Amino acid sequence: ELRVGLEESELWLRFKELTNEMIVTKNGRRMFPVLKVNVSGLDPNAMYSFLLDFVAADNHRWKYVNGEWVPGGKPEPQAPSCVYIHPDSPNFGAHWMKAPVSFSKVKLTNKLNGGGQIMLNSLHKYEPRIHIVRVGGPQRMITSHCFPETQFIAVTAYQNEEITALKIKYN
Ligand SMILES: CCC(=O)Nc1nc(C)cs1
Repeated sequence: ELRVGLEESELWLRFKELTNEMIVTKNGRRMFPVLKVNVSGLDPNAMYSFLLDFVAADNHRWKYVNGEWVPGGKPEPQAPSCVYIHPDSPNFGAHWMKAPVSFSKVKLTNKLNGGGQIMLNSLHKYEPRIHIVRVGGPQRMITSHCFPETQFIAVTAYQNEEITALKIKYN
């Protein structure tokens, strides 16, 4: 059985208990914390690609109102985000299982852009999600996994200074 675990959940949970925020920019900003995933149970000899996308956790616009994030009352449907390919892809199971799979090079943007960068909507809440795609073999297979601990709101600047302080403390 394929097992997927979040590395450094301790730390992600401190961010989550404050409501996490991630900066987006026109050129694209790397994430802190970085999503790092522990994977066991792959076929060491099989070929896999690791994909990352961001699910819109709800259909609302969020605003920081007197020190608290509060959703709007005008939901719209959220078009799915684009998919980031881990740059190690494609690779052997052995490769993926020998150390945490670290998405350190994904950049989050607010503007339709060349590529690589993943466009999010500012002030929407997102739940990171990976797809593990068995490639090249006879049977294509996909295993997906969400990381609730890693939820955040996309922001053009930090609103909650407690988030600002944690980001600096741990970076
Ligand atoms: C799952 C398919 C896959 O790995 N796609 C890739 N495309 C590029 C360009 C690198 S890996």
